Amino acid sequence: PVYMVYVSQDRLTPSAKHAVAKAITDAHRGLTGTQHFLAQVNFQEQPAGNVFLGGVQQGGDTIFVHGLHREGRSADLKGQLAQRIVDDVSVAAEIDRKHIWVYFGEMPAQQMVEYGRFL
Amino acid sequence: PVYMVYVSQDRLTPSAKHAVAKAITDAHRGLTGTQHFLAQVNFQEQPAGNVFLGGVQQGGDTIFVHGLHREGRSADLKGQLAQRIVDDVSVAAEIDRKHIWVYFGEMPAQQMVEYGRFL
Amino acid sequence: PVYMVYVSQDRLTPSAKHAVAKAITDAHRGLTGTQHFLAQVNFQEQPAGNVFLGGVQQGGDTIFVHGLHREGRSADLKGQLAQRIVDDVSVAAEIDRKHIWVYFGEMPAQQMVEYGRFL
Repeated sequence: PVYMVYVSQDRLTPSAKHAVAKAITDAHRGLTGTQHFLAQVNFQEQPAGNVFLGGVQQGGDTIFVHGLHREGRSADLKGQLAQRIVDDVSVAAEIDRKHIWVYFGEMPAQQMVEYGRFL
Repeated sequence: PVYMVYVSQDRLTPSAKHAVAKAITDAHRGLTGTQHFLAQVNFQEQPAGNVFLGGVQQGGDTIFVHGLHREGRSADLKGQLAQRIVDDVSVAAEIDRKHIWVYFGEMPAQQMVEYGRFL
Repeated sequence: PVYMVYVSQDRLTPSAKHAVAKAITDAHRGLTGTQHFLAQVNFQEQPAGNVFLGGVQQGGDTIFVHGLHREGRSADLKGQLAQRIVDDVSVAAEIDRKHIWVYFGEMPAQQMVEYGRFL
């Protein structure tokens, strides 16, 4: 999987980025069985003031986690993996759950390349 | 919904970002019935010269709006919501429709978390 | 199509960005038949140290290519287009295949707007 993680600049020190990528990655391997090195976490920073909720401009505390997964996971599984990302990122970032969004997009495995190799 | 809005740095003042998030958000609630606060608009700026159309490098006037929606919307509806985003962003940004791209990705609601809560 | 190409800041000079957008674009038109000007390549740069593989922090050499396509392409086709992007970007960027990830997301054409016009 590839987890696109959208945060504001300077809300996560370099040591907290690592804790959030670690939390996300572990949650994914512990609940799905996909090996460690197959989970990419790509942080996308933006300046404070680039997030809007109901047309209202936010500060720096929002995190949107967008996971791009292979298809074929029960709804039960994907829900557990979402809740666990919310909780684990919440601690690993020192941020309340309310500031944490999690979306999953699914793809056929045969159009999914990691390390230059197909799944 | 979450609308990832991809623009070049310094093409939208802070007051125009707000107008575009407002336009997008209103279009979504007026056509779908999802409440205001449930629509995130996340602007993603990049330097001028990071967009290519047919391998040809562009300036700062392109906007790509990528909406991430819950599944289960008629094709008629999604088309109206796309046209309305094109038109409303065009005015709210002072930019011609030709410079505006709009893509929607759909997801099951049960893998969709906002404010730390499932849909 | 729209190809979101995620790289680290200052790993691609401006002249290499153009070669990668050219490689991607040509691969897409040669294998699908979609005309040139319909392929957007949007580079998304981030600072070195924003990519994590298995919770381990990377330098600047990773490239994630995320294509957003219209639905309805055989699996055979999408695989050829993925391999060809891997190989062609590898040369056009001077980067080993191992550092290159490629994911495709598919959408209904009727929710897909380019140049302010529906597909």
